[PDB]
Amino acid sequence: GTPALDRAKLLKQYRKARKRLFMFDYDGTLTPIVKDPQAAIPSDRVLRTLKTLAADPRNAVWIISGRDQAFLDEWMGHIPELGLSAEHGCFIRQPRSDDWENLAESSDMGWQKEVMEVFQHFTERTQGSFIERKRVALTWHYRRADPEYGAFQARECRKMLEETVAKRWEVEVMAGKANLEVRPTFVNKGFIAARLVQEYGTDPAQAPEFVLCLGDDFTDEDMFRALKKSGLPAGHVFSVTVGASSKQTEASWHLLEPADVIGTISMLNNSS
Ligand SMILES: [Mg+2]
Repeated sequence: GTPALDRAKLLKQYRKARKRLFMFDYDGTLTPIVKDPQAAIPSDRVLRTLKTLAADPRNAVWIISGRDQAFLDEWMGHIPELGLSAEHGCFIRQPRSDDWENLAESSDMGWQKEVMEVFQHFTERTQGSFIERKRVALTWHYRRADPEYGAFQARECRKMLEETVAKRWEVEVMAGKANLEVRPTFVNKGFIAARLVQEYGTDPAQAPEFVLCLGDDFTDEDMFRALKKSGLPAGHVFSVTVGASSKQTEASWHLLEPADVIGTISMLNNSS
């Protein structure tokens, strides 16, 4: 459980900070969960609120989303002051830059060949299993094997990956329900968050003195944890989950709904 975000405490640090960093999850945070996600086009109120926040040059405003580059480009990209992270960190656009960077193509992807060979080995041993490739992640699915024998082989596979591949390459080995996924570390929201803080440089006088980090599910927990280990003074950082007061989280605060998130940002926009 967490306390409701203390708006007085938030506003005071906002007013005191010389530079400020905002990291917003999109779906379920800035905009409500909906039945059809091609729905979830952001309202004019969301866009207006973000436009006003990002217009202050003291502010660095980031939108961090699983949504495709095309989506963010079309519905957010017309506000050039927004930093954008699309497809879970694979494509990044710095604020005020018209220049998307492809992190996949600039990183060492040699790990995919090795992971494929390992997965091929256990696929041969595990009837019912198969490999799924996505553009940056590789997944071995084994839901169709006997659960006991499946988990036996998944333990052996993970061990092989962790001791070989994950030592040589900057990747993470993730266990899902009945699958193993390997993916670059740059796809982890906590990696993204830590990197955004690191980009301010080594000069501690140059670190942002206000950080607001907002998200609604388990993928955002990674950001909250990353910020805890960032070395920033605790009173400068507000990690906020969107959800119930009773929600278990690494965040320090909660806001109940996306409307309350937009309402909080609007307060900051009306600070004058
Ligand atoms: Mg979300």
